[PDB]
Amino acid sequence: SGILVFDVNETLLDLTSLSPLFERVFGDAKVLREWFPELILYSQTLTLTGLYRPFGEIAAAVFEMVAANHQAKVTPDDIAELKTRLTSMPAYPDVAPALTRLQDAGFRLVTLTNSAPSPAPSPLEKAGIASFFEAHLTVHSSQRFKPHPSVYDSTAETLGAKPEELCMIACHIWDTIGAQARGWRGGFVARPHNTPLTLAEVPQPDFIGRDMGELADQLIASLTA
Amino acid sequence: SGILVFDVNETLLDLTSLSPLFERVFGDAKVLREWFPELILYSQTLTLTGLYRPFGEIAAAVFEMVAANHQAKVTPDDIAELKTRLTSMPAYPDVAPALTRLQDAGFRLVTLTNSAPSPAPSPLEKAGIASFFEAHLTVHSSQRFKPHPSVYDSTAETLGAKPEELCMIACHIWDTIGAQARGWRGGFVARPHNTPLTLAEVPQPDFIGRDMGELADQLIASLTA
Repeated sequence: SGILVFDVNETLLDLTSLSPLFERVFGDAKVLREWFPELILYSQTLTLTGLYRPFGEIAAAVFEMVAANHQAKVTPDDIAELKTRLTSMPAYPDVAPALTRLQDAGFRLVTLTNSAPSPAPSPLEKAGIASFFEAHLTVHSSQRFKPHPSVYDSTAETLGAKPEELCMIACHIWDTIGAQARGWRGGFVARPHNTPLTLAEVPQPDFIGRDMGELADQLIASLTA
Repeated sequence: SGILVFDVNETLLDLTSLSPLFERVFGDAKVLREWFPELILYSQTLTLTGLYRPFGEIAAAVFEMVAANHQAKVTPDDIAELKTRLTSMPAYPDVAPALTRLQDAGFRLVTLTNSAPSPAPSPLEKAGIASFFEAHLTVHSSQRFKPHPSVYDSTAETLGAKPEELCMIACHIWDTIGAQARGWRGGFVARPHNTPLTLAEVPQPDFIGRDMGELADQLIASLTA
């Protein structure tokens, strides 16, 4: 039926689980929505400039920076808590039912994440959904972050798959744009506070769902339309 | 003395001048600090993926996306207002005096911006500081955004300058990283809500100042050291 390659953070696992840490350190949980794009921005800046550090290290550095920008104190305990929380986000309730449907419809399922590999158990193992997936890939061997073409190309290579056989699924349009630029299909799943960017001359996702159930409806529909 | 290449948006011209638009549309001026890194993020994503649209088009698209993410109503008049404010940010009052002293000290002054070439009057002309600079350069000729190496290399080639003759000045460490990766020097100017990122093997700025006056002093003093 094709191979569905899922983004992990925010797409499958719930980033708002970090909210309490932002509430405590900044007095405002909404600082999550400043820190996260800053983290992605710097991941892309390192990639454009030929530099690489593991995603969690960038996450901690950007947390310190945003703290400094707010004049908020950060302790080693805070940084350790950021690491623990970022590697233990729970799956959204809609994920396991959608993956069950997609597997039963014949799709092969893979993950692809900016996060560096961890010892077992991985965040997806902890969250109880790792067993849906036949492969768990990361940007770490590429030493480049999404949406660099190397990330998607090395993924297709590892899977022995052609771009026509692949669909990138994410709640970040920058990740779907990344994969579609390499000839893959793209599927966008809305998560709270994640809606698609629309811009002229930038390809739209092939599939768009307001949640994972709705995205799976569209994917399954496309098998026989 | 060397050639000082200035970032325009936020570095020379005051981004907080947009806060009232964010206050009105979102009920919270702090959404500026969500929207701005998302704008930079997406500029880098288009660059990584081989796509180019003018920076202002991305600004409007990201504004509409952030609005959708907050479930906030946005009208064509709001988008018009964004254009008005973004293209007319006033110069910080420390700017003209600092540029004056750098000129006195024999530095050549240039601007380099992600913003597309503007019809007259430009943001710098409106702000009354355009005439300090011998050249006003943009990412147009590179069709790629900062910190892509082509932007700096095309700028050096345009100026007939060697990397060792150039210093990129910005309040965004992503811009100084970009330039230093191409062998330029970097000078960081603190602006409210901007502090350097400290990350292993990421180059730190050669010069730092808490405002443009103090940075100018550092640059000027380095000629006698």
